[PDB]
Amino acid sequence: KVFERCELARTLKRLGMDGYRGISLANWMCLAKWESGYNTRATNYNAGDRSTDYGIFQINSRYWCNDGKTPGAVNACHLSCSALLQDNIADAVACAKRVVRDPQGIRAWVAWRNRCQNRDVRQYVQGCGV
Repeated sequence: KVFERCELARTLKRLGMDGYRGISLANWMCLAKWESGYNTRATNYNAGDRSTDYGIFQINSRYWCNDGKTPGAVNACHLSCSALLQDNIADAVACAKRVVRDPQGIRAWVAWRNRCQNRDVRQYVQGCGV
């Protein structure tokens, strides 16, 4: 499913993402926007290293979920990468919380550095009641 902006913001808030390890809801929103356009079903294959990015946060198979076909990979979220393509994003949010428990936090995603870091991200949550 492709979330509407404010619908997603409220969905993430209910799931405990607001301020999780220091990360505001607007930063999570900016991440989802630029990674996937708020799209849970998106996959993107990285020909360079044979990994794939999954779902609304485009979480990578090399480190975070198992898809069986990424060489040398581990599965730190202990999930099939299939779980990251559901309309319900509970598992994707649990896995995003796992990513940012590591030292880099939200810097783990390069698109966040490019598109969100050091920017005014208030617009992503404007009017959403969050």
